[PDB]
Amino acid sequence: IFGTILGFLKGL
Repeated sequence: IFGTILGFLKGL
């Protein structure tokens, strides 16, 4: 993933 922090917002 390109940015776990950002992805977390949406989920996975």
